Amino acid sequence: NAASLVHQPHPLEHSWTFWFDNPASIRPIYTFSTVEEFWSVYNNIHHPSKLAMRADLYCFKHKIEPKWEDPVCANGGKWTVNFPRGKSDNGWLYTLLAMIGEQFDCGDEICGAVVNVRSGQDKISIWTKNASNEAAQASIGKQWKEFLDYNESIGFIFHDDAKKFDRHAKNKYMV
Ligand SMILES: C[n+]1cn([C@@H]2O[C@H](COP(=O)(O)OP(=O)(O)O)[C@@H](O)[C@H]2O)c2nc(N)[nH]c(=O)c21
Repeated sequence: NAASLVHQPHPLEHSWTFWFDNPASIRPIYTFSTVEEFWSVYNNIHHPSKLAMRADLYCFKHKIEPKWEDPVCANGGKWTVNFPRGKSDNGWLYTLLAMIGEQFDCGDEICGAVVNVRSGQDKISIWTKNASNEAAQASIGKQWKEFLDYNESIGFIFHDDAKKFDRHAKNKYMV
């Protein structure tokens, strides 16, 4: 019948899974495939301003696990921005909307995004694949900056560098 005709969900290009890691133990929590489902889920998850300290919240394409060791992420890396503790909610949102909406030019390279809640600063990173494709990675980083109205340099860290050099990994590109 008509019920599902006049209130038809609007499907996204990809399915996305939110994962959480709480203050190899990163649980998935909600998978969505439609706009409706996104908002439903985003409106029942805490925004970064009300997350607990040291929490990580991930939003990755379905079947990409948010781990350096995932074979889609393995040769990839991450653009990172910083915001003050408690002032990262809009950035997170604008980031989610940019990804699920397929707004990035080089959106093929996009794996997902993560907000890291820390005392002092919040960080949001976008994870991509093909770290060695500078042209692509620079496109994404610039464009993210433009989406966010961010006015500072951002950097990109190969997952291979992160794995090897924990604290000490340097940015390979900057935009
Ligand atoms: C994001 N991530 C972090 N780790 C490891 O877990 C640690 C968690 O560090 P953090 O909690 O990201 O920041 P903070 O400790 O400065 O507050 C990192 O230093 C990495 O050693 C990770 N280990 C794996 N295998 N995969 C991941 O995606 C990953």
